[PDB]
Amino acid sequence: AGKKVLIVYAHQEPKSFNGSLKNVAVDELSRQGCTVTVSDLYAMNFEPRATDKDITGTLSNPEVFNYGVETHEAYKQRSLASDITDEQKKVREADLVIFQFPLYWFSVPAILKGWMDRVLCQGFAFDIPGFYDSGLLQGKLALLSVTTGGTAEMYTKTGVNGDSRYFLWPLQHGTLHFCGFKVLAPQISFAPEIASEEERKGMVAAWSQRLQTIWKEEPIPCTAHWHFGQ
Amino acid sequence: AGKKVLIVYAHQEPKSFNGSLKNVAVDELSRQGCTVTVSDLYAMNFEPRATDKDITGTLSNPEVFNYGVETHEAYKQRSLASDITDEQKKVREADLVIFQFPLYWFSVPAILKGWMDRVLCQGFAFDIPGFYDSGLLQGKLALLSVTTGGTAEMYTKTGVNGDSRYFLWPLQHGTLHFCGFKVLAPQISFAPEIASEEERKGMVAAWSQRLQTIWKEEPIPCTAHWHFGQ
Ligand SMILES: Cc1cc2nc3c(=O)[nH]c(=O)nc-3n(C[C@H](O)[C@H](O)[C@H](O)COP(=O)(O)OP(=O)(O)OC[C@H]3O[C@@H](n4cnc5c(N)ncnc54)[C@H](O)[C@@H]3O)c2cc1C
Ligand SMILES: Cc1cc2nc3c(=O)[nH]c(=O)nc-3n(C[C@H](O)[C@H](O)[C@H](O)COP(=O)(O)OP(=O)(O)OC[C@H]3O[C@@H](n4cnc5c(N)ncnc54)[C@H](O)[C@@H]3O)c2cc1C
Ligand SMILES: COc1ccc2[nH]cc(CCNC(C)=O)c2c1
Ligand SMILES: COc1ccc2[nH]cc(CCNC(C)=O)c2c1
Ligand SMILES: [Zn+2]
Ligand SMILES: [Zn+2]
Repeated sequence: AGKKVLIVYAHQEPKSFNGSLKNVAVDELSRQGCTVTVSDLYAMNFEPRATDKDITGTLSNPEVFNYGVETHEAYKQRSLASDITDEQKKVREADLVIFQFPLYWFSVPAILKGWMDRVLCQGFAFDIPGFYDSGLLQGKLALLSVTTGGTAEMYTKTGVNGDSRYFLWPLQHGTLHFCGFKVLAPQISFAPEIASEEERKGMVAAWSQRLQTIWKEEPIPCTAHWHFGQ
Repeated sequence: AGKKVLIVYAHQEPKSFNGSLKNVAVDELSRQGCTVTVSDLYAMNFEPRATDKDITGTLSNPEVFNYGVETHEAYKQRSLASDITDEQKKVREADLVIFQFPLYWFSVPAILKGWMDRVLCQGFAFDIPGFYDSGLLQGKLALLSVTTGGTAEMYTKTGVNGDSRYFLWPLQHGTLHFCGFKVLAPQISFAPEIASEEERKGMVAAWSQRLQTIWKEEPIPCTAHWHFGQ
């Protein structure tokens, strides 16, 4: 038995609604007997910028810096910065990776975009021919637990923001599926700032309730059809 | 001429293809007599993280930190960190804002995502109400000049990556249109790393050539249909 879960958390305030969702996930998964690790990006002051400091020692081409090539070579030569490799070890061992974050401009907050940019490097998360279905992190599950400022109605086909699946494409398909992750249906907690205490306590309970059978869930068919089709 | 242009540039290497696209933009707009400013994010070591350090005055709610609320109030009070206000001044004066960057996970590099998260704050870029066609940056034009690793064929409805327009949604609609920007058609320079010299020079000249008549262009209809069709 036993499963390992990594929660990559991106919120500045422990008392926030995101903080409560993160804490409920830790509590429930821990109660189930799961091995749980949390990467609290803001508390770690995680570096988001992709720079040459991500490679220790000497570059393979110090004349013209190419981040993708340098990190690919550094990964193979075990020469990546320790913050990056500390994260890859957590991801390598994880059976499920949960990303907990507030939607920032239809996407992840920059600190979490930086985690994706620097941690999921070529050789570790993908390569030729390991991508999408054959991505290097195949066999692992991933799930986006997002909170929004806009209401559910706003995120409908005819709402101003359009369908939620529209902004999910770059994250779910372009990133998670690309690295070989089987993607579980997103958990979207719509406009918690607006909601009442009851509705709030209700979205948290739904999440805690869903986590009870998380290992029984089937991955979504990560296709353009799923995100855009009828 | 008679126009102000801000180029927000996100690439670590001056000698890169992105660097050349940024340089030809400066050269061509400068030749036209336009006023040009470049925010070279990596050279500026631009801070991507949205933290409480972005507000220098008394917080409105020091018990529970809410970045959106605190930055909205700090904007009105003029207590935002100076790096944010320096960027807001550049955007305020610009008639056209060009974003020059390599696609990272179907989106902008984290350093540029941080610029969007921190610079486009409530009160400055939008207000509630006061977004989309009523956004605060209405009247201004925006354009994404993106480079990719994947080829144009990969970026089609039947390609592995799906149509390129799918990944532009969060950026063009969720961010730029949301703030009131008119969005000009994206400049996408496909897979310059695997292209031949003839092809690269060609992509650079195509961009330079396009800039010659940029002021005569009409914005795209930034809608779900334009992005997803059907
Ligand atoms: C830079 C930036 C860009 C943004 N862009 C977007 C965007 O693209 N689209 C969009 O829709 N939104 C956007 N937003 C809004 C953002 O997504 C929401 O503000 C965020 O998701 C709200 O989540 P939170 O955890 O911060 O809420 P909080 O304010 O922390 O919490 C909401 C309420 O829940 C209470 N609460 C906390 N825990 C519990 C609990 N266990 N039970 C009951 N109540 C609890 C809190 O105390 C509070 O009153 C953006 C915000 C910023 C700052
Ligand atoms: C973290 C990360 C995530 C990524 N995710 C994605 C993704 O989601 N999807 C995707 O498609 N790609 C992705 N990529 C790939 C990335 O988008 C490309 O590597 C990038 O767009 C290439 O641009 P460049 O400026 O770095 O090219 P360069 O490495 O500079 O290559 C272009 C070539 O052109 C030459 N050149 C420069 N200027 C000129 C000139 N004036 N005339 C002629 N030739 C010139 C250069 O010397 C070089 O050999 C990712 C890369 C990283 C590092
Ligand atoms: C090096 O870093 C990355 C990271 C994530 C990525 N997604 C897609 C690409 C490029 C794909 N290129 C080709 C020619 O197949 C990519 C590169
Ligand atoms: C969709 O774009 C954004 C961008 C920055 C934002 N800050 C706060 C909010 C939530 C307020 N209501 C809306 C319009 O969702 C927000 C939304
Ligand atoms: Zn997919
Ligand atoms: Zn739009």
